[PDB]
Amino acid sequence: NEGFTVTAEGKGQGTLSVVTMYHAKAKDQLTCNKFDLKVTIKPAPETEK
Repeated sequence: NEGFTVTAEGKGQGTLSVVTMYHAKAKDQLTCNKFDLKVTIKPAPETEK
């Protein structure tokens, strides 16, 4: 990403367009979007014992 100079000379007309594409830091985006997933592991008390 750097600046530059455009110099145009002569009869006529045209269109200039400049687009930058890059990696932008995430906007606190959670990869677990749309899902509230909860996992719990616990030893069994005495219900089996």
